[PDB]
Amino acid sequence: KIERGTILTQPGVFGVFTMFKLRPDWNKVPVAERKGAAEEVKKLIEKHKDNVLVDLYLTRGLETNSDFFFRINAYDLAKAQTFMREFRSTTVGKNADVFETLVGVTKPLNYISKDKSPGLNAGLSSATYSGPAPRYVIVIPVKKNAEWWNMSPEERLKEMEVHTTPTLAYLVNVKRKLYHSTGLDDTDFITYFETDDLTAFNNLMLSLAQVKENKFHVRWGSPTTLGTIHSPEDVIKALAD
Amino acid sequence: KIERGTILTQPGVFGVFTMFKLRPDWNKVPVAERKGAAEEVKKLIEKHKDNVLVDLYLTRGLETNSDFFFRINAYDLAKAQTFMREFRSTTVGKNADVFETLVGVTKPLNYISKDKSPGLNAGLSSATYSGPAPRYVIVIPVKKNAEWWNMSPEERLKEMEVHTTPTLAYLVNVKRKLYHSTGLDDTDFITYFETDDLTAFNNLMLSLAQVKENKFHVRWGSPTTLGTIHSPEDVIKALAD
Amino acid sequence: KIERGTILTQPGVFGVFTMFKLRPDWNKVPVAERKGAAEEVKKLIEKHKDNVLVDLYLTRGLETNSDFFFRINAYDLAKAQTFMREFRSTTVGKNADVFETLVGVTKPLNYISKDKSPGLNAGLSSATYSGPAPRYVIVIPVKKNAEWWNMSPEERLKEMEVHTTPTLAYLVNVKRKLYHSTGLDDTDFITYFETDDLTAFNNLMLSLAQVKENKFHVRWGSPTTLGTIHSPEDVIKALAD
Amino acid sequence: KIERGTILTQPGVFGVFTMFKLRPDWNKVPVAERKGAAEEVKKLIEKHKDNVLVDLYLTRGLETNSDFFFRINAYDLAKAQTFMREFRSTTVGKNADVFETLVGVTKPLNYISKDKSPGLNAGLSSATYSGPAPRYVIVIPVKKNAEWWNMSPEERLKEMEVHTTPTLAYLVNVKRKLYHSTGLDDTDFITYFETDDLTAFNNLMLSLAQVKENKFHVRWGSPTTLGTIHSPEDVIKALAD
Amino acid sequence: KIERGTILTQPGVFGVFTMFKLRPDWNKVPVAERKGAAEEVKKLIEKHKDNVLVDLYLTRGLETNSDFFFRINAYDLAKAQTFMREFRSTTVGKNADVFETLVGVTKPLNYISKDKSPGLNAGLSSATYSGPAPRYVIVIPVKKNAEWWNMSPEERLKEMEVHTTPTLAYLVNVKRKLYHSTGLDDTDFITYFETDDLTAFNNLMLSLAQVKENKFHVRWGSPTTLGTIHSPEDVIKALAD
Ligand code: HEM
Ligand code: HEM
Ligand code: HEM
Ligand code: HEM
Ligand code: HEM
Ligand SMILES: O=N[O-]
Ligand SMILES: O=N[O-]
Ligand SMILES: O=N[O-]
Ligand SMILES: O=N[O-]
Ligand SMILES: O=N[O-]
Ligand SMILES: [Ca+2]
Ligand SMILES: [Ca+2]
Ligand SMILES: [Ca+2]
Ligand SMILES: [Ca+2]
Ligand SMILES: [Ca+2]
Repeated sequence: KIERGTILTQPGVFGVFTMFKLRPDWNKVPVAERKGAAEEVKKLIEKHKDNVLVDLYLTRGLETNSDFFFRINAYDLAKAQTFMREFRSTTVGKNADVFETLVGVTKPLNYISKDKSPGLNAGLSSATYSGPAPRYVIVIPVKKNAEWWNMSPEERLKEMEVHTTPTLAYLVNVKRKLYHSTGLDDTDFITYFETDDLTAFNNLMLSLAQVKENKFHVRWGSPTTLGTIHSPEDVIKALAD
Repeated sequence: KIERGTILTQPGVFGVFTMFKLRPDWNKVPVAERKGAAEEVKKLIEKHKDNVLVDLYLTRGLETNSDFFFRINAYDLAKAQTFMREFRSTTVGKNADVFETLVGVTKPLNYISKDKSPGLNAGLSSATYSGPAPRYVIVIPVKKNAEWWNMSPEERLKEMEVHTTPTLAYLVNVKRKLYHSTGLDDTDFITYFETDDLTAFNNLMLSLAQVKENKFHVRWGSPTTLGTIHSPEDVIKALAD
Repeated sequence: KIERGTILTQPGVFGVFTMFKLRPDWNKVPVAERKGAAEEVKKLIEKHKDNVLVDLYLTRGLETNSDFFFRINAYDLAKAQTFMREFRSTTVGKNADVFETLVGVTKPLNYISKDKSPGLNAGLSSATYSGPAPRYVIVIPVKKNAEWWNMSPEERLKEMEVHTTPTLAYLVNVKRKLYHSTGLDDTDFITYFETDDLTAFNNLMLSLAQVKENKFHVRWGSPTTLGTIHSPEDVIKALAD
Repeated sequence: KIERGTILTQPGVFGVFTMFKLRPDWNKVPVAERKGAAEEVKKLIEKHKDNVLVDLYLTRGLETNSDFFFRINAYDLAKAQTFMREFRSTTVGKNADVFETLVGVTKPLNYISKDKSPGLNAGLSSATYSGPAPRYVIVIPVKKNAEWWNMSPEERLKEMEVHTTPTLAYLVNVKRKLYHSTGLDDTDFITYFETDDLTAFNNLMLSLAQVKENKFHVRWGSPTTLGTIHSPEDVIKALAD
Repeated sequence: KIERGTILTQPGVFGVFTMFKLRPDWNKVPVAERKGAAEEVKKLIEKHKDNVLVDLYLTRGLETNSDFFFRINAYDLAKAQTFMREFRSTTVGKNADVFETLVGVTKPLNYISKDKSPGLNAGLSSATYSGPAPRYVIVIPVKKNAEWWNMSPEERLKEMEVHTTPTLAYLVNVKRKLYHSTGLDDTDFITYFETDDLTAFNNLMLSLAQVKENKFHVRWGSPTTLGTIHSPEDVIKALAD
């Protein structure tokens, strides 16, 4: 068992994000096989119901380098691998190349904890999304330089309390998840957002752009991937025609 | 309901720039199929009359990584997506690859407003383009560094008052629009120009290269895209033979 | 009416260089349709007698990302577009991809002009190429940084006077034309050289690598394109077997 | 003769890491020939029993730019070349492109030797991996700037003494191997790791991110390759379906 | 008349290195035509006995972006071009893509001459390559920043005296050639080496990395190409099976 509620909430969980882009020779796959494609993916996800949690998102028309992308959660990285491997054997899998992959792992809080920063940590854990279900997904890999990592845990804590201050407000607006990747893939972190209000999301990024921590970023995007939230079959249903 | 003159004037409007490149195997779609590509597009635009505003520019012969590009404006990014997704299902859509996409959103004035900078804002608002209808479009994404963003509002406004001083004069020549992207795509801004005088346009950028604000650009083109303005069908008619 | 001696001499003249690479399936065009491809380019050039000036250079064998490139000069960028657009409809045109395009425009002298720098300006106009018909062309795109442009025109003039002092002597040896690109493409300038002496030309760059101006280059080649000068019909003829 | 236990333990051994990516026309190799592909690699590996040591890793589903990768060890680079060259003629070989290659060579200890740092060396040599056979491999190419190389051996020793201090403890968890590359390929080192505990691997990197040495990396990944450990024929069997 | 001993030794000699990578559809050229492709290259090289000097190296299995590469020496770049151009029409030629090209020219000594640095000129010119016919080739493009070029000749001399010192001991071990490129291509230098001791070569490069001059490299590799020495026909025979 892998309950969506729990797995998204616990440490030690692997995320594997994989951006795929359909090849042109998918248009020539017979309108028939293509329309059977969504069901095949749906079935695959059920098969791996107990090994990994699957999310699928539609970026076609909004992104140069992906038509759609998966988020995979697993307690076992090898299991994430197995699912993705089987996905690429599927009809759609066979007609799309991979354009990006980010591997990450969930960890406990490093800075804004009950021990280290009790005040902000309360604001954090007792904050709650309000309003329309989010339609938009944003995924943003982040890497910081040696200079940041060479700061004292005390100095980086103060920087991260600065990060947390103007941003708590946006938790009514925007959902967030943080994955950790240093040494696992070419990025320090993989950040995941769901929102309905992009203008708000824009203001949120500017907020964080304007603080000292931004000064240490060497990757903060590239790609910034913003696509649209749907059920797995519905994403494949949209790629069909 | 979407009137051209309204949506290009209002805040909260999503811009979706998408630069397309036709594959070779388009010169092998028969002349006849190719020539009816233009009506297909024309009919897609009328179909989305009320969802999006569509602009289409010829870049073939002027740009390495596009033959053409769209500008879509929308009150709903999701509707920009759908239109784009449906354009890529079009005869022309099926024989072209995407090579760049820029997402952005219109905002109110940040710096040169009636409150913050009355003198220049007057100058800006009360100035109107003169002479021959623009033949050329230019689209330039811009990203400023963490250092720019960590300067105070007062420091940043001074720098934008500098940007605006030498440029106001060029509004008799050049038309402009400013989209905002931080956190939504890999760029801070997407700028849009229409002019008939490219020599002017050159003198305009040099005016800007020459000031302090240019010191914080980490992206200021790449790609700088200059193409030629036509009606949507006229762009596809041109791409056909 | 467009006369080579006049258009290459006047300000406000648009330059469009475009580097093409032949696709593997060009060897599969029956040889002779290939050889008669040259007549087709010849006819296109005469057809546009009145619209653009055309040059064609062979780079196959000397460059990674081109077999050949055009130089177009026009009074109307639009007409250069049409020309190129019509070349890509050509038989050769249908078997080559574009790998680079540089757009620029001719301007009056900025620094080394009769008023500003009387002595060098005289040396410049009254200097005259000797020795053999140049065999080689070099095209170098150049971009300078915000720091250069943020120097006052006095400081930059001094620097351009420094550029011009060791270089006048190379005018017997080497032929130059300077196009201007800021805001029109992803470079500050396009530089164009014809020489027969490649050792001399290397000595020329090093002279210029060793002055303060070089400190401000963020692009100075990339690609440095050195190819071989011929008539248009001869370059296609060469590309044929 | 080449024995695993020895060649992995000695200086002067050439490492050749090659990352391959299967092309889409491999799913069109007949299920028959594809299933026969594994035994063919298995026999190729036996045929070179006495020439090179072969490792083969599975990255499909965890990596954009590879599906599988080899680690060859040889006393003779030529021989590692011949094996690879012969692998590429294999059924799988003829269906994959190379996306990365790293050539390195083993050397005696430069810093934490018995002579120079006896304290840490005792800890490094008498430390022993515990618990589960490693399911994951990580390969990281690392290159340090001119600044690092221009520090004195005393200063660089101090910094490697700093590298070793937090890391020795991960030797119960993580297996390491260091190859050297300056002058031979585009990196200063190739590091190789095997571990079962990716969370522990992440913390190990963060340990090292946080010390002064990290300040001199110009390459530390790019790519970071993390795949999954199996027998040569199993990797291929997994690529087949 | 071109003798290998003279042309490799004289100033004013053009070097053209060209890295090819074989396209997958070469494996589908009839085995027969592939075996015949070697004699073809051999006859073409005879054909240009007197136009160029040709060397050809095997990189398949050791390099991502080449299977083979040519070194052409000519007294006339245009003849190098014809040669390469005729090679690309050859059977193998028609099945490979160009992945790198470097054009360079041989010059007299700039620093460690008899006039300017007598002592070291002696060292250099007196010790001679001993040791086994070299199995390995290395080719490294090198480009130095504007800071370097702006140092006085006296300062750069002092730097190159420090380069030369540690290298003197590898005179028995490693063969070198230096071409100059500034202004002719996108590098300052192309360096060429033949050796049988890769460990030694690694130690030589580390010695050079550790001197001040390494501080001014902006390109010193990328690619670093290391491959294997054979007769041209043997190289193409190597690519056949
Ligand atoms: C607006 C709502 C947000 C809140 C309440 C928030 C809160 C936090 C907190 C409390 C931490 C520290 C957690 C820990 O170390 O255990 C953190 C870390 C982080 N956040 Fe956010 N954040 C928000 C939005 C964002 C955005 C828009 C980004 C940009 C992608 C972002 C990027 C990051 C990154 C990269 C880290 C890890 C920094 C490090 O490695 O030390 N967050 N965030
Ligand atoms: C001559 C015509 C131009 C005029 C009158 C003009 C005016 C302005 C004004 C008044 C602003 C401030 C808007 C605000 O904060 O609300 C602005 C912002 C901006 N402009 Fe222009 N501009 C012109 C040409 C250009 C050009 C050629 C570029 C180059 C792409 C450019 C790029 C930008 C960017 C990137 C911003 C936003 C800066 C920021 O985020 O703080 N503008 N412009
Ligand atoms: C040896 C023959 C050369 C001569 C006589 C020469 C002369 C000049 C002169 C007089 C100017 C100023 C023109 C003006 O501002 O209106 C100029 C500008 C320039 N030259 Fe050359 N030059 C020569 C070679 C080169 C070479 C080898 C390069 C390298 C690409 C080069 C690159 C440039 C660039 C980029 C500019 C414009 C600088 C700016 O934008 O302010 N020139 N040259
Ligand atoms: C936790 C287990 C590790 C231990 C016990 C360890 C230990 C060492 C030691 C003792 C040396 C000096 C060897 C010598 O000079 O002869 C060394 C060098 C090196 N290590 Fe590690 N290391 C570990 C993990 C890592 C990791 C995670 C990396 C990151 C890729 C790494 C990268 C390197 C590199 C690039 C060098 C060469 C430094 C140089 O060129 O001077 N090591 N390591
Ligand atoms: C190991 C045997 C080597 C010897 C005996 C040697 C010797 C020299 C000498 C004497 C010069 C000055 C030539 C002149 O100014 O005319 C020179 C220049 C140069 N060497 Fe080597 N070198 C060796 C190895 C290397 C290596 C491994 C590299 C790196 C690939 C290298 C790269 C260069 C470069 C880029 C220059 C040009 C310096 C400049 O442009 O000012 N050399 N070398
Ligand atoms: O720190 N929000 O991923
Ligand atoms: O600031 N003109 O987009
Ligand atoms: O300044 N010669 O382009
Ligand atoms: O020092 N571990 O490669
Ligand atoms: O400095 N030897 O190319
Ligand atoms: Ca990776
Ligand atoms: Ca994006
Ligand atoms: Ca452009
Ligand atoms: Ca290499
Ligand atoms: Ca070149």
